[PDB]
Amino acid sequence: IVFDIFNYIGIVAFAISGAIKAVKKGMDLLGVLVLGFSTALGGGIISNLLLGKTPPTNLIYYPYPITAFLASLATFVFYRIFTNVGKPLLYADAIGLGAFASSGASLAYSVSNNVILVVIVGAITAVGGGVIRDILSNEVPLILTREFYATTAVIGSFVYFIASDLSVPEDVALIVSFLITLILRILAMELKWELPRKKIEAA
Amino acid sequence: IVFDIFNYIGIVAFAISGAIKAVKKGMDLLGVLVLGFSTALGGGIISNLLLGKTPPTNLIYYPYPITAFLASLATFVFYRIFTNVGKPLLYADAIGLGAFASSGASLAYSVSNNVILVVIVGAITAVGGGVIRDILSNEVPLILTREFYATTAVIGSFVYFIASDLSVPEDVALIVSFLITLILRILAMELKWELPRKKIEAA
Amino acid sequence: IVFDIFNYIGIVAFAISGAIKAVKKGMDLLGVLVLGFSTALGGGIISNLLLGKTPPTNLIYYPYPITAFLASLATFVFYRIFTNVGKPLLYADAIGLGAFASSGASLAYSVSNNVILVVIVGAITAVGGGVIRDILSNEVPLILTREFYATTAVIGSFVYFIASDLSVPEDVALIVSFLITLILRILAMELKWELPRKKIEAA
Repeated sequence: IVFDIFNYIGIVAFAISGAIKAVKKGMDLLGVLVLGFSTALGGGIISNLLLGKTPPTNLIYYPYPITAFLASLATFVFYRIFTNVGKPLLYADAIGLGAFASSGASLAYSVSNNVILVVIVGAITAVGGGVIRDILSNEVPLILTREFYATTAVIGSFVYFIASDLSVPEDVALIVSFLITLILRILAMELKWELPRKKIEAA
Repeated sequence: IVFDIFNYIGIVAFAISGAIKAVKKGMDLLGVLVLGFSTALGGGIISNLLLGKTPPTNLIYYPYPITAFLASLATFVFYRIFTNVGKPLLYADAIGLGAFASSGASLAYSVSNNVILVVIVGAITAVGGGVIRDILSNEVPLILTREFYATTAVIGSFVYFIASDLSVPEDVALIVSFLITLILRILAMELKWELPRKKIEAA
Repeated sequence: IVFDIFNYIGIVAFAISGAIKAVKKGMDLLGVLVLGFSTALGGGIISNLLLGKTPPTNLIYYPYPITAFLASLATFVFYRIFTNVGKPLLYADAIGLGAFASSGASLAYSVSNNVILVVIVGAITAVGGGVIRDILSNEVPLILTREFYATTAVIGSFVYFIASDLSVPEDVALIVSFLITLILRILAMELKWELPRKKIEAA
């Protein structure tokens, strides 16, 4: 019924996180807002396009862009208090990651019963916004470099596909998908999990 | 009837401006052309996708891409004369900003009577092309950093929505929207208007 | 009948080439995979969106993303042997360039009998993936700067349009388009062809 709470925590947490980056980058108030809006809602917009769902929910359904704008605006005005809440924002981010991977995997599944589309599009909904943020910041996106965000959303999206394939009801599929994303994200944060690199000595 | 003049001034002015950036970046003739084409027509292509309008006008309606290609090509061949016409190109740019914000707000409105979609999509039509240009240039897009472009196109798009909502006829809605964008852009250029930043002392 | 061989050589060659860049950039295993996947399949995804073809083939038709993932994964595990096969990968790349320009020009043509759409969208299918790769790498895309990739795919796409316009049958149109792309690419590699730049002395 009210999975909106997890979504709204995600929109707020992702907007704050994007807005903080924008400030640290030196962007003016519009950039802070655009950075926050993209981090929280750009994944969803990309997936709508990939799936042919026009116009995109996050530009149409008033409370989502309203929330992201206010959350970004509040991070700007009160940036002194917001930038010192390190551990709580990390956990809220993990909540948004799990809500967004589940949601987008759900939307992809309703378009095709296809494991590749569902895993990729679920993962784009969760981490696509931060990729936009990082390209707008003139940086190599974080998910290509370090941490363990996108991998967890990949595994979460795949869990949703398997549940639905095994005829698990939708809402149960969402919760389990959300909860496994959240477990793997917390293991990764605390254990400092990383994917392997190639170490090449330079001549 | 012939609002095409404002559109065509915009395509030419935006192509020249994008083409100039490409030259200053060191791009070869193809990049100059791509930079000019994107600055003038990429906003429109992005909005077509957001609105589900396929294939995009700016890749279909011959005179628009023809104009942008020739304008970019002419900036390359005659880059000595074109790069010293500073103030006139700024004002032509302001004309394109007002024509493009109006047009795209119009197209968005005909898809949904929705203030958020119309304001954002109108603004993407006007400044989306320059964002592409700047990402292709490996830079943080200008609108996130300085000046007052995107804000003026936001206000212009919102004026178009309010006019249409109050039952103002379409063509009148376009002109008033275009003219207010143009007023705010000129105030901003001459008064050097900027949005606020956060100044954080580094330790 | 089996033009799949040329396509599959392209997917493998473009995935290896993208995966190599990712390693040289310092990306972790996910980034290597994303870099390879984008270089081989992102052009096609962009063209599907431009043409309204949803969901995109390269996220739906299992062997294409499977091939790109395995090709990228194999470049990572065995990066010692793969990075010393310089001349053969260049020629395989030229094969993918010709297959991808032909394919996408074909898809664009079936949507509109329009020379501008077909040339641009054909060219995006062939070089669009490498543009994504380069933006993800925080670089100015190669095609704006040097070499002769995109121009050859432009000429190849235009040859496909002219053939089809002159009532040449489809499969014959594909082969001739593919072969002329491949001729121009090889001339360009060996003769070191480049487009002109503007040389401006700095004061």
